[PDB]
Amino acid sequence: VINTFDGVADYLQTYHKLPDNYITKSEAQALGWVASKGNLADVAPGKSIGGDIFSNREGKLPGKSGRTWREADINYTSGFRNSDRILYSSDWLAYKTTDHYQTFTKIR
Ligand SMILES: [Zn+2]
Repeated sequence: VINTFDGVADYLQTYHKLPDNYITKSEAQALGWVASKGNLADVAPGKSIGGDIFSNREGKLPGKSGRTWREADINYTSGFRNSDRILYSSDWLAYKTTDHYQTFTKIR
């Protein structure tokens, strides 16, 4: 699976899509994923949560009309989700967060 900051970052900029080990939260729920139980690895082996729209309500990531922000989990293998996320824009900007969206730094 591609689930490293660099790996994912690089695949996105070239191919313009997340690698196939990613699924959105609603797709995972539909397969039996129960967030409170941390069972993703059981119902969707080798998948990580990724691809959902990220709000940017607190305007922490730089905006621009027509720009949409998405998120993907990084370094996830099994159990409860971690605090690692890659945030990528529709124009292929890539930012990293290791602390649950508190802070971000550019990686691409
Ligand atoms: Zn393309």
